[PDB]
Amino acid sequence: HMFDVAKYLRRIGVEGTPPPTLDTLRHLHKRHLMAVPYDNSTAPDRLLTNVPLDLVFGHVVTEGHGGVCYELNRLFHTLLAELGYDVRMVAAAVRQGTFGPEREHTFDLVHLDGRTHLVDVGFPGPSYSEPLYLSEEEQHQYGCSYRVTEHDGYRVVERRPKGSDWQPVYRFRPELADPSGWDAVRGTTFRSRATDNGKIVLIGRRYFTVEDGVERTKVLVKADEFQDVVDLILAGA
Ligand SMILES: Cc1cc(N)cc(O)c1
Repeated sequence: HMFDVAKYLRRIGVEGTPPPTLDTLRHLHKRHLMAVPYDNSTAPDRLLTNVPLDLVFGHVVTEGHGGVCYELNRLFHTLLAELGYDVRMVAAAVRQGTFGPEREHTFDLVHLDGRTHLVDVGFPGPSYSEPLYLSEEEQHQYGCSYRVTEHDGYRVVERRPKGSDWQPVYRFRPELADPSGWDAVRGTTFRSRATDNGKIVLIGRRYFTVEDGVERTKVLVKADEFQDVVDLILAGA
């Protein structure tokens, strides 16, 4: 179907058309991550400007499936722009102990009332479920700590759950952000979604959960447990 803001808000469980404020941005970001799972399982059958936005919208919103970073963050960029925000696309290199290709991960920045926020509803692993300030200052979300440090002309998103040291998530160059950047974008299954107070992630057989900053992981053995976790992730919340 054709892109429709109202249909999209309904799909992620947001009522009405809330105003273009920081509180609205936080709510949209968290609802999107809870309702729209990351899922690369059929990413090959949809491969950036040469993929019409309506095809991705149809797959994710109209049909209710998940997607990957250059699908979910591309749709969310469009939604935020239609809702009145100053939104900019930026590419990142993912901590793979080394950082991978320099434009592997695509996400968004929003500039609002003199502050810049990171927006990412399309990263598979444990990462922030509400937008981060673009700041080295430490920020706290559901018991996890976050900061955006500066190292060697890169900003680096770092995360610290309970019982852990600081972990880099990905790194990016803020000055390469682009309001129109989506028009320029060039074997294991990853599936995840946010919960009310954390995130659940399945990579191959490896099941990861974080709740109030407390992490648990298990390599799944049984087929019925595997099926149950897939259903739990893909059902949304
Ligand atoms: C670690 C990872 C990051 C991204 N952006 C995509 C993937 O399939 C895996």
